[PDB]
Amino acid sequence: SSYHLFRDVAEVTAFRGSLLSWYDQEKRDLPWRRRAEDEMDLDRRAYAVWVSEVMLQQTQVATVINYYTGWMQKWPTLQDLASASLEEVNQLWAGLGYYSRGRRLQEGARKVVEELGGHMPRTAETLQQLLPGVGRYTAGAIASIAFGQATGVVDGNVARVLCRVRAIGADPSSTLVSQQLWGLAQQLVDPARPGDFNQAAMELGATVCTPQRPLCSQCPVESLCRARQRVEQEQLLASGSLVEECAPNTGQCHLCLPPSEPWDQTLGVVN
Ligand code: SF4
Repeated sequence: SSYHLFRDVAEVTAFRGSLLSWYDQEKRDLPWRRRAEDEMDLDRRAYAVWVSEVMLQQTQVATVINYYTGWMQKWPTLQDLASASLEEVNQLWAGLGYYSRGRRLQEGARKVVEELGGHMPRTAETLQQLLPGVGRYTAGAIASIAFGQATGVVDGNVARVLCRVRAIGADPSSTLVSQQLWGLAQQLVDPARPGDFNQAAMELGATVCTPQRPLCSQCPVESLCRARQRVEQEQLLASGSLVEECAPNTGQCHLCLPPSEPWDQTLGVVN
């Protein structure tokens, strides 16, 4: 409720800018990110994001690549999926884990066609209210990615990042903590590029700020990372870490390419 929040706008702005520019240059190339950014029809775009999200929920990225492409190949739109049989879905789903998520995705498409005029609802709340199995996270991913709605989202990856960035050590499954992370995400989400921001936060968690041995030296957000600052302060305190020192013994002043140490070049030792 203090040092665990983003008190100054300037900092929010720096977090957004660093994360997004890192993302624009380092993000992995994934078929759903490509499809989504290239699709100009919002209903097809939202469906494409929806499928990838359901697929990613119970399975690793590496395997979703294989299935995602084949799935969209066969059913590139809500309408196409709406008229597939249960048996066809099972075959295309085989290897993605719990089948019901897949059956539920197809029944979702069918509901959109038969009760909603084929239109994907355009807001996170509306998307959560209407589509079966679509929770707060998936609704937010579709709305921010497909529609540009400024809604922040928190999955495991973002949670790991935010817990470190604001040094939150309380049990994350706690209700107070979840609500705090969601609050942070909602405050951080970039109003102009909320989709990329969400994808960037997740990507950071998946690539740089990993469960183990995180790549803090390559992290675009190291400066604003409360956990990082703390370990840096400890590392200095653990070694004896302490702007020329020999020089204070001046009058006539010695040279300004640092005195030696080194001591690199033909100089020294001049007893
Ligand atoms: S500096 Fe390290 S702990 Fe902090 S956000 Fe980056 S990867 Fe995570």
